[PDB]
Amino acid sequence: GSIINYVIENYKLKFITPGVIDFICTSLIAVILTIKLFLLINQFEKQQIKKGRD
Amino acid sequence: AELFTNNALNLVIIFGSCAALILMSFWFRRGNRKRKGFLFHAVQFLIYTIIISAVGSIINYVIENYKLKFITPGVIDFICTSLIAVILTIKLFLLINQFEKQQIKKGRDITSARIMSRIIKITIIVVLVLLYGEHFGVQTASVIAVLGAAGLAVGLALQGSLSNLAAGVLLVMFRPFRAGEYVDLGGVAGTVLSVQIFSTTMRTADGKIIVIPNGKII
Amino acid sequence: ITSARIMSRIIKITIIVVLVLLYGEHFGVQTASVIAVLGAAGLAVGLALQGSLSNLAAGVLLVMFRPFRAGEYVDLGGVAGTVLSVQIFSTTMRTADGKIIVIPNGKII
Ligand SMILES: CCCCCCCCCCCC
Ligand SMILES: CCCCCCCCCCCC
Ligand SMILES: CCCCCCCCCCCC
Ligand SMILES: CCCCCCCCCCCC
Ligand SMILES: CCCCCCCCCCCC
Ligand SMILES: CCCCCCCCCCCC
Repeated sequence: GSIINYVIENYKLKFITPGVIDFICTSLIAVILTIKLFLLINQFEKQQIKKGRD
Repeated sequence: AELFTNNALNLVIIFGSCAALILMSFWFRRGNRKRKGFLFHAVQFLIYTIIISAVGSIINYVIENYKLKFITPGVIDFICTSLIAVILTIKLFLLINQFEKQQIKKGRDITSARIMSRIIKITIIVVLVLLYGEHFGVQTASVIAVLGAAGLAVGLALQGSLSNLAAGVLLVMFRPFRAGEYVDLGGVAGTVLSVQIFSTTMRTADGKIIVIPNGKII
Repeated sequence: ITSARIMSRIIKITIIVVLVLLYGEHFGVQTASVIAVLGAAGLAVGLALQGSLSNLAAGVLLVMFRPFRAGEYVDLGGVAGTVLSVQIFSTTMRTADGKIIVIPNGKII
């Protein structure tokens, strides 16, 4: 993502602004954090139900 | 001339943002396959704000371009963020009012639901000033200290209810007793009818209902 | 008149205190020692108002969750009687003897 950021530092011709890319790059990874982190909690709940908990 | 070379990306989202609203807006008109809730409303507000940011700031850049117009950059930025804040209040008040209507329908008393709505209105307004304390009006060190003192006072007042909530969570997780089990919770004995968030209801052998806060039980 | 006069004075004092907060820097001066002393005063006031805030929260809870309603015989910790009304800070019950008892909501909760 920052490789493309540097690619842009290079070809400034593209109207693409550095700020948006940095905002998107870190924003995208955050989303994966939620989706990835929610799965484990849901998986943990499934095991808890299996163990015998109400 | 030499300014459209930077607006191209901005116009891309503007057109996409404008089309995004139509797709989601017409979906609500055409029934509701997914749960309505407040998630869709937040997206609507979240998509609407981008248009203001995209095109409000699009016009901001338009001005960075034609400085001829006496229009000053500061006012536009103040108006752009100020306008979106107003939509936040109008949009956010509707859901709370809608929630109150459902509560009345469910069976809750008018005063029971009316009091609940007022509590949300006061808390929502307090949060709104926090998010726009600097932009709107002013926020000084004395103001911050007084607001922190008020928050501390509120937190100290709500100590009992939070303690009861924590005790109820613990009683739900660890089960020293269950609904239908004779128990003696500190001088009171009776069949347990139900464990709730703040208190549990037991029916003594005599036949009377007793409600005990969860914190005292724990 | 004294009931309303006292209420007006309380608003005057609080409104003035807020006015200096909003113009402490522009008008006069606002130093770090001044900020610390004002924060200490606010903390003292908040600690003093702990009981009233607790009663308010308890009353809100009693209004939301209804362990009892106006006209229901109850026993709120050693006192029993028909419940006449639940208010913000306290509720009024009338014992079977015929006397009125007022109990703070926090103690009830
Ligand atoms: C440079 C920013 C200074 C902010 C000062 C905040 C002071 C908060 C005092 C809180 C007292 C309870
Ligand atoms: C009706 C009362 C609503 C709650 C008001 C709380 C005020 C706290 C002031 C603390 C000052 C340090
Ligand atoms: C000073 C404000 C403190 C507010 C604390 C709120 C805690 C809410 C816990 C969840 C309740 C269901
Ligand atoms: C309002 C606070 C709710 C959470 C209370 C603490 C629960 C901790 C459980 C720990 C189990 C190992
Ligand atoms: C640069 C701003 C410094 C502000 C310092 C505030 C100190 C507050 C102390 C509060 C003690 C209770
Ligand atoms: C002065 C404080 C008023 C609010 C008291 C807390 C009410 C929490 C209700 C939570 C219901 C789930």
